[PDB]
Amino acid sequence: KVFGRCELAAAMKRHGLDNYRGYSLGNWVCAAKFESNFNTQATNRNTDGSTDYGILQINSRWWCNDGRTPGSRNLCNIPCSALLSSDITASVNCAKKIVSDGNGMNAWVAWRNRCKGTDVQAWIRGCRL
Ligand SMILES: [Cl-]
Ligand SMILES: [Cl-]
Ligand SMILES: [Cl-]
Ligand SMILES: [Cl-]
Ligand code: NA
Ligand SMILES: [O]
Ligand SMILES: [O]
Ligand SMILES: [O]
Ligand SMILES: [V+3]
Ligand SMILES: [V+3]
Ligand SMILES: [V+3]
Repeated sequence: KVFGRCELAAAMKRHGLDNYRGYSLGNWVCAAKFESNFNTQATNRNTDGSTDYGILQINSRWWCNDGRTPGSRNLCNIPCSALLSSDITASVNCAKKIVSDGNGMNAWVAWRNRCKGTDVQAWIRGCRL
């Protein structure tokens, strides 16, 4: 599913991401925009052999099981395929564990490089949430 900007903001807020670990909703929408262009089916192979999955490009190196990433963990206890669902619950629940892991949203390199420090409220501006 390719979410609209406001549609994803509303869903992320309903799922508890708004101010989760202090990160305002715009941070999460911005990260999703640059990680997946709001496409739940986005997948990208990393140079290390891991794969990023879903709207928040969660990596099989640590967070999910895809059966093809040697030496990896599955800290969210889920099939990476669950991160591609039109329903963002699995991606949100796993993102909550990732963002609580110590480096906050810096875990998302696109967030650090393209959202961090910017006017992220612009991502939820005008939205009926
Ligand atoms: Cl915001
Ligand atoms: Cl990535
Ligand atoms: Cl694996
Ligand atoms: Cl933080
Ligand atoms: Na894994
Ligand atoms: O919502
Ligand atoms: O990644
Ligand atoms: O959901
Ligand atoms: V990657
Ligand atoms: V649901
Ligand atoms: V709502």
